[PDB]
Amino acid sequence: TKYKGYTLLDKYPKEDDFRDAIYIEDMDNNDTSSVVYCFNVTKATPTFKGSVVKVLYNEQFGSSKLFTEKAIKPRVKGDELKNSVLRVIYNGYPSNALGIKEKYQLTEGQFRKLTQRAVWNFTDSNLSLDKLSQKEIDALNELINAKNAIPDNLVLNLYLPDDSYYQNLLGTKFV
Repeated sequence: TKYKGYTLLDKYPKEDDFRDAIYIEDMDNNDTSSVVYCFNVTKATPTFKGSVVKVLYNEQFGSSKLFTEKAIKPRVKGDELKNSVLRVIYNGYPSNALGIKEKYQLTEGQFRKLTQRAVWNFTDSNLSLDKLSQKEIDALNELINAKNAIPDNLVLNLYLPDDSYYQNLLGTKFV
C-alpha cells in the first residue's frame, strides 16, 4: 500500500499564519486522509493536493531505532526521543490530552502550527518563536516542557518518501 502526502495551502485563514497543513492518504481508497506532521524541517514539504506532482510514501511502524535514524539534528536520541515525540502528538493537535488548545484559546490552525513546531524542537533541535504572539509562545512552551504520563501502548507510523528530497512524515492516528 502506497500513500500520497500533500498540503492544503488554503485550509486555514491567513490569520493562523499556517499554510503547511500536511495530510497523508492511501492510494487504494477506503480510508480517508489523516493529519500528519513534518519530521524534517530542512527537507521539502510535499506538494499541494491539486498539484500535478504527487509525492508518494511508504508506511512503517515508528520505533526508537527508526525515529533516531530519520531525525537529522535530534535534540535527544533513542527512547527519550520516541517518548518526547509521542507525547507531543498526544498533547498536541488533534489529540489535545492536556486541554492546551482551550487553555490558551487557540484556533485549530494555530494549535496545529504549534504542534508542528514542537515536533521540530525534538527532531531538528529547532525551536522557532517566529511570528508568534505571547499566548502562542506560552502554549508552545507548555507543549515541549510537558512531562505528563502517556499510555504505555502508543505507537505512531512514520511515512517515508520514495524520493528523499521530501520530508519524512509523522502520523497522528495511534495504532
